[PDB]
Amino acid sequence: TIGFDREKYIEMQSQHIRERREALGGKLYLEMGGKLFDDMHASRVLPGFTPDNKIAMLDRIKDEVEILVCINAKDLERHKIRADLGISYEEDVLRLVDVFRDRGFLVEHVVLTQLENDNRLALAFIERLQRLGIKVSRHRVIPGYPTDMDRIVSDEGFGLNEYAETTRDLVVVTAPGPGSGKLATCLSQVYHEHKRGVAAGYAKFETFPIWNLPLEHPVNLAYEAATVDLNDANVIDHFHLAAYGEQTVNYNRDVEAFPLLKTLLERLMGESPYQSPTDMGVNMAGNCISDDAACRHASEQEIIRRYFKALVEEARTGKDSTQSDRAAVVMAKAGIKASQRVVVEPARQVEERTSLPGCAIELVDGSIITGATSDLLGCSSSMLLNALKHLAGIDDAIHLLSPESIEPIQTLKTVHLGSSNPRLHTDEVLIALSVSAATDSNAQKALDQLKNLRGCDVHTTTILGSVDEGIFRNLGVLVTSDPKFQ
Amino acid sequence: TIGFDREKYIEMQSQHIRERREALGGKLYLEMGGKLFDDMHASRVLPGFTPDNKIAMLDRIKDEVEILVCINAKDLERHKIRADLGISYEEDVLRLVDVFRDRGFLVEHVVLTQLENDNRLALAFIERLQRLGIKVSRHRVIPGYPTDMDRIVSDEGFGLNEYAETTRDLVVVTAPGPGSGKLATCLSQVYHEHKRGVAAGYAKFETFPIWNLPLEHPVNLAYEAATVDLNDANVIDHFHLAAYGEQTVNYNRDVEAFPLLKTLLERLMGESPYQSPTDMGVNMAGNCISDDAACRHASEQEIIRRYFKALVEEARTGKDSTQSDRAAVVMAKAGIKASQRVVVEPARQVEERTSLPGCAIELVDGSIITGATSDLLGCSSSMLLNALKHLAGIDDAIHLLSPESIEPIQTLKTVHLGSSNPRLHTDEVLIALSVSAATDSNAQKALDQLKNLRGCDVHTTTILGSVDEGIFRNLGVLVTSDPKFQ
Amino acid sequence: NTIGFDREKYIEMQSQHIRERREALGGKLYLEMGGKLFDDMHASRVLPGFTPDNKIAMLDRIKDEVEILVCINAKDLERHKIRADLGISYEEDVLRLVDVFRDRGFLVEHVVLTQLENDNRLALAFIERLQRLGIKVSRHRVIPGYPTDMDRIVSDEGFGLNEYAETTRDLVVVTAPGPGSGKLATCLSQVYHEHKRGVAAGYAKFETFPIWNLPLEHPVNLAYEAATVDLNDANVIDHFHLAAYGEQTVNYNRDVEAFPLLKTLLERLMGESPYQSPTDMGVNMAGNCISDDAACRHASEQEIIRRYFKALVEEARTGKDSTQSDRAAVVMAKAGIKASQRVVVEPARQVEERTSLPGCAIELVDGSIITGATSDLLGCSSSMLLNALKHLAGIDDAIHLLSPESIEPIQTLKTVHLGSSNPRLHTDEVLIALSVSAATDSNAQKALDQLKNLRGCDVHTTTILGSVDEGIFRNLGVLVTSDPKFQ
Amino acid sequence: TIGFDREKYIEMQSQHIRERREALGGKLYLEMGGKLFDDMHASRVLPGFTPDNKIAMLDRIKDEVEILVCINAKDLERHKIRAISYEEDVLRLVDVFRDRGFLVEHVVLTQNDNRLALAFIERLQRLGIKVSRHRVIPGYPTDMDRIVSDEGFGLNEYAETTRDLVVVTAPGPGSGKLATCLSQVYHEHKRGVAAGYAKFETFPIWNLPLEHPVNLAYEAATVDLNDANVIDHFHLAAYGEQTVNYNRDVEAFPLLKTLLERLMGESPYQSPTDMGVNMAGNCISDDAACRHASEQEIIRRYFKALVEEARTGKDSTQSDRAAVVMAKAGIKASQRVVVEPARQVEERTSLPGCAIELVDGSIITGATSDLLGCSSSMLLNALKHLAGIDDAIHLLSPESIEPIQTLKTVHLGSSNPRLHTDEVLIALSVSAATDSNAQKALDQLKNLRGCDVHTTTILGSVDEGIFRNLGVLVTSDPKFQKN
Repeated sequence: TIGFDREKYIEMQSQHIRERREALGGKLYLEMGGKLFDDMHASRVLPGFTPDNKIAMLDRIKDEVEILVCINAKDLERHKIRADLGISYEEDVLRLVDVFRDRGFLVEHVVLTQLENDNRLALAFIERLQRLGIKVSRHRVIPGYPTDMDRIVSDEGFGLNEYAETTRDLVVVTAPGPGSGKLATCLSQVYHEHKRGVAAGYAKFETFPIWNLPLEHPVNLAYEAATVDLNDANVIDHFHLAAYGEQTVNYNRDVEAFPLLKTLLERLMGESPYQSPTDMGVNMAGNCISDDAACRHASEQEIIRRYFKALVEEARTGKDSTQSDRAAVVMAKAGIKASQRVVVEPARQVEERTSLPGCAIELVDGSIITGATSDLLGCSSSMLLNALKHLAGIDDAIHLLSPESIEPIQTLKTVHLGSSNPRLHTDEVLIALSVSAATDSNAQKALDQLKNLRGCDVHTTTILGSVDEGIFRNLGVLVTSDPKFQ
Repeated sequence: TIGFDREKYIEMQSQHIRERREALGGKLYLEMGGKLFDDMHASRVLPGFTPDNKIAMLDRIKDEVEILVCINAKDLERHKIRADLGISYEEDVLRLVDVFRDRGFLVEHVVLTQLENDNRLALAFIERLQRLGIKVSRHRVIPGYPTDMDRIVSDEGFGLNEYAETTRDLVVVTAPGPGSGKLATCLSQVYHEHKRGVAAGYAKFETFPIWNLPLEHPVNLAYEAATVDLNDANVIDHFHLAAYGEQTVNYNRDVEAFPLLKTLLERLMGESPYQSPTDMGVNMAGNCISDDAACRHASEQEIIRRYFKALVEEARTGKDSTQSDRAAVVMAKAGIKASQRVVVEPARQVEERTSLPGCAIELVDGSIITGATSDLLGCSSSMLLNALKHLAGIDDAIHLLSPESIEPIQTLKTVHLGSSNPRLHTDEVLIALSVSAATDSNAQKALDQLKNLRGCDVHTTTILGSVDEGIFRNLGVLVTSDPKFQ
Repeated sequence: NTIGFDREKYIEMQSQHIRERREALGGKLYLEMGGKLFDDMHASRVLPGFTPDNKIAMLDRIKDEVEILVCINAKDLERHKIRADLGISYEEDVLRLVDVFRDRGFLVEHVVLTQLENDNRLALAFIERLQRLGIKVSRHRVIPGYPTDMDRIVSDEGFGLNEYAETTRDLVVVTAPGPGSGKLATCLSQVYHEHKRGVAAGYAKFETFPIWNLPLEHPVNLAYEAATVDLNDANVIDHFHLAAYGEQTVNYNRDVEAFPLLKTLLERLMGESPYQSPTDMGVNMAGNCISDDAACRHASEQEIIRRYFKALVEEARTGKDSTQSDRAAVVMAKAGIKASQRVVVEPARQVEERTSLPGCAIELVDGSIITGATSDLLGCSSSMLLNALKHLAGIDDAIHLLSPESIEPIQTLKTVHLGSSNPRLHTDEVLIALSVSAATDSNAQKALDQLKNLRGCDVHTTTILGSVDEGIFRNLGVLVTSDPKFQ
Repeated sequence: TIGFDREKYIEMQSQHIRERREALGGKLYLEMGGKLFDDMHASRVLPGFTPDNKIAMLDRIKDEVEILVCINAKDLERHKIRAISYEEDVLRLVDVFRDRGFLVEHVVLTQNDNRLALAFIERLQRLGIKVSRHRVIPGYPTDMDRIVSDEGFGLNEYAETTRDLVVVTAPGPGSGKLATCLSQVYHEHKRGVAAGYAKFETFPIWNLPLEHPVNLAYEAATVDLNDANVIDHFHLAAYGEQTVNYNRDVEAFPLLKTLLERLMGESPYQSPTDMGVNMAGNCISDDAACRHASEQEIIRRYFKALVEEARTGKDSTQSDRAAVVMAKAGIKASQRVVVEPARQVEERTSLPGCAIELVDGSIITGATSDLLGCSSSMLLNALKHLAGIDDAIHLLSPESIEPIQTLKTVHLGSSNPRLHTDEVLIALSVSAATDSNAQKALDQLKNLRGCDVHTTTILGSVDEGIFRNLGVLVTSDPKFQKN
């Protein structure tokens, strides 16, 4: 079931953004915190929110939007790798430039922040961006930032930065990751705009946490589960509560950094338009939840997944249990147990009764199908075949794997590869199923059902090898594992 | 000036703790967070709270109290030191026993926590404790702490720990500092006492932050200025707000650790007596403010002092400005500027017009007295003599330093100690003053006033050496400094 | 597969020389046997003719004169210290050592628990598990002044608190799951307990590398330095041996620095010092059994190159600085070699330069260089394998051996069902497709028969291989190097 | 006692440098590794070697040499330091060399568009030093084709050095001074002028045994793990004679050797030893005096490591290493002659103890009393002995002591009224105006330079400062006083 109104969000969020820039005098510099194109978390947590949803929102107001990309000069020189896509910050900029241009957005400004020694790596980067039509501004390390208010709002502070001559009244400031100077750029650009007589302002866009959902709401709790540091931990926005008497949710980093930002905005704009970091924000995501219970369920399931993710990561690295302990605190605050992920206990029951690794899946149906380790099959392979048989309406005692589709694999494994265990992994079972599908109707009926395993939850009692992890990712199944090896 | 009722505090706090044990069955383990004996911060921040005020509170209920002292075993084999006193954690345990026994408190238990039997330095400390007639209980590392509730509340958890055979019904649990396992000791004791049929409970005692003072109160802000960690930053207690609808102050570390703590108390006691970390506490200090203005002023001044201490500390070590920036945020939340410390600008004016280090003091009187660098005197030495002259009513033109006292020190430094800078530091000026006082009456009257420099504020435009900082420490003078060397 | 080490001479010589050492030390010897015992793969690649189990096969000549003793640090039990080479604990490694030695009929009846104290109860749980398995277990304690205080150790307060192991055979080989199990300290204790009993006993060490009678700059010794992560096991000239005898020998930092302090410890337990150097202390004959120096030199020079690339890749995977690869590049210089001299390197990136896609190359046992390029159907490693198997089997290069009856169901699975726009086949699924093709076609069967002849062959790839392909090359016994680059 | 011939070093070392350029055709670029001014280590280890002995060596051939200073680009921006910064140290080297009258007109910038590095060029030219610019090479040691070409050494600006003996030095290690010499040799060979390279360093000494106390003392003075002395196996396989070099240079030699085969036609050197020019060991006059002094230094380094580990809370890595060096020399910590007398005082009194050894050889001790700290007691007793004053004489007047103690107790709230080193010396100075004995004692403060001291507890900053000013070498047992 779906609990987020995608279309309302596109209309409401983009309109709120437009309303904010009118209130700030006609031009807006908007800091985007987080992922713009691939927010899989938000898609699992707010069912109906597409991974691309923030981009589809901007798409509605595309003709009023400019994209500006920030990048730290140290991140160009350290060759800082972004963990998600596995590329350098340098390459991630160019990838952001053309992907926005693919979908028709105006991108003509890259700001190079924290520029120290000018360098040769950076010189080679400026001209590479000049050939692609984009003008690149040089921004400096501002003396006495963020405390020396007199120095900052002066030509000895923000005046050191080259002003990016933006064309449209709504500038969307984004970056490969944190530490890129987005806020600093936004505030610098506002300063220069005020020197030009152009009334301008700053605001922030972030999907999580949701200011107008309770701190104890599963959606907000699931965000805490998706985060590493205490800096990201949700708190009551005490600035908002002192000013208005209304309870809202922000987080440690932005609450800690607000008082210096408020002073900074006061000097840049006469008085501050914001009493709280809640006011500073622009997020309409909470107003577009169309089924609260569905989102509660979805994000409670996200929390449990995060706990097992952390345990498996800790087991692989040999790290202490910092991350899994934090996720357990979140579980306690949500009032949920790990048993509430319905594939956990049946998978363990299989391992109990067999003394061998176990496995369970929950179909779209709702049915729990398990898998067990045998001579022929590993438990995940066994789980796959059993699930495929169930939603193909195939009888439980029907074999759908030819002997001559099995023999060539096991012969290779034992005679040529020297494997003492002839158990088939998830990849080799699927191959043997696909070979069986040449002559068997049952096997073909089974194969056609692989596409229906998307979004389904799986628990295993042991940590999966690289092969099984691969296949389950390709089919789009969400896997958790008990943190044990084989 | 006095803004805190010491006597009311001793009555109210002792009574509230008594109420807490009666409400919890009749036996209480009370964790004492913070300095117990020389809480200088509290004395500056709450004029009327004495450095020993917590002990004077326990003195009211001396015959009902036992002291239990915790020490982490892993702190011994790192030779962890208490930076305040310049002694090891190991020597501080022996100190805490001695000073408590001198005041007539019953102290007979030391709990050594996190003990692994390959720690030869920790077991050497055990026999060192046993020969002085101290009972030593051994506490171990609990696997699955703090998440695995079944493991913790069992024989494989708290049942691993030895039991402190406590005589009195109110057990005050203290340590040389954080990480000593006070809380775990309290909870282990409750487990072992419930097994023996005795009703036992846990509560916490901390002076700061003050739960019933607003988050934006200078007293609570001063505490934030005294901290070096995000973990200690003040947050609204959201558990308390959700449960009762009343706004109270707590902080990150306890708020994050509360959900697992609450569950732990339920398993230990049957049901939880506490819906919040606020409920868990016992602090009554914020009901004992007799003058709000005096406390506000005192703690505003403290915020500025902390800001200058961080700036200096970063200059000595070469660290970045994280801590001083954090104090500036607190200055912003209090709505105060560094200039509100009255000794800052006069000291700076002395430097601005001499091109040499300057120095200023505020006497109890309110008078601002400065000192300048000369051929004979460093600026702090010069400031002292000027201040002593002012307090004693000695005319400005009078030289209270005979050339028979000055000459031997100069001849020692240049001829024998080979320094090229012959000007005197504060210690050698005070020696010269004391030598002069044997024959001169004015010098003796000046010496008499050193007494009255206690608690006065000082600013210098240059960082002091160890000697000068030592002398000001002895005289109880509160020194700040601009982050520059000579 | 060219032989440069005389393994029959070694089994004769080393056994005779070890036997000659105990007779010169009285009649009893406690021999410290460090390093890899059954699986010395490094020594098999560096000294061609040396079998991985050559140290054990040496003892199998004299097995009726040999008793094995297994040491274990008792503080590695509570710590749960694991041997990284296999994947089990130091506890279960002791049992794994006992039955693998009893397999070859060695008399094993003694286990020594060093660093034992009464406070450890998992340690005492292991004592009773071992007594039931049939072995006598002796208890060894901690010594407060060890090793720097000579006075406590000798008399009672040190070795007097250790339990004596009543060994039947006159040569006792002292073994442990890994470094730091008190194997040296056990050896010295048992000599003391037998000199108190009347029997003249002694201590010696069995190390295979570094080889003492080859020069410091010899590629064999250099290969061992290339194999070292720590800098404490760096090869040095034994200056003690140079000062005492005038002959230049090779030892290493750890034993050389331990020697002053250990020489005083020998005198107090035996009377005089039988050793004037760590070289004297040793017993290694492997240097005297090189039949072809040029073969050993070449084989070890190739090993150095392998270590360089495997460091580069390890740094590329874990995101670390170039510490150990720069170190491995220095020993490359000392040998006077470069990465080009691994003959499969330039051919592989010639493929990459002319195609702009990942490249790959193998050297066969016959000596030929067989390359592999990335096509639409195949990965470059999969391509290289099919090409190499064709050359080995005498099959014409124009012959397709992969039947589309075997190709299609994999391809159809990957694209329609798995949703991958990468229709390329890795080495595993190619070997599967070759196995299915072996039914209808006899050409695929003839290719599958020569996977056997790939053990020992060198491969270079221009890209860092995945887990699956590297698993397949390990299983085939193929020695792979890679350039530190991704696709 | 003197075991090193100072004047002989000045001649023989400068002469050997001169002969090296004659063997290498005519012009020499000479790398100076290590401390050039104020080498206090070499002064203690080779008694008679003055701290400025290397500067006085160059001073004899002043009119034949040119000082060239190297600085790495990366050392500027991180504010790289040594106890001020690398920033002002090039500005401090140049103006201190010209004081004695050396020719300094070249600074080479090692390791393009930089904001503070283009402005550092203009700082040099405005105060009279020409500057060459040297770039980073693709493949630093290994790629032999890229170095000896236009693609590497061809990129660098040639330094127009006047004199035929160029002393190449730097603020510290890793400044690429070796790479400068090799580039300069390349640039002159293209100009027809024959040029060459050699390395100058004092320690380790090549013609002393590996385990000689002097060589061992250098290992004891270094923090890095990969800085051990080794036998020069290159020299051993080539000439058959046993020689000492170190890890860093022995490791780096084969790549340096192929680089010298290209940049000079034939290989000039077969060893790191050959590469060297050191004559220090040929100038030792009393081996036993140098053996004794460097053994004492080893011991000092051990105690210094122990005290530093106790102060900082660090692991015992550095002190264990110095214990290993002691054992390599076969010496105990007790063999610092003032160690045992000092802890005998602590054995009897149960209070911190103290011992000095005078230039005489006499061991004078000091004890904790109600009036005096043991360091202050030891001082007065040592000063009495040196001045020929009887030990029973009180050289401190009651009117000098009283005002200090009254200040500490009555006014500065102390429990402990006993006098520290600085306080006893003020009292002695007050007493010197009235008493001849006190003045005769103060006179003797100059004769404490070089004297060894062991205390049983770690000294405070005040007491440590006093002994520094006097030039006293203090060692302490890693214990603090009871608080």
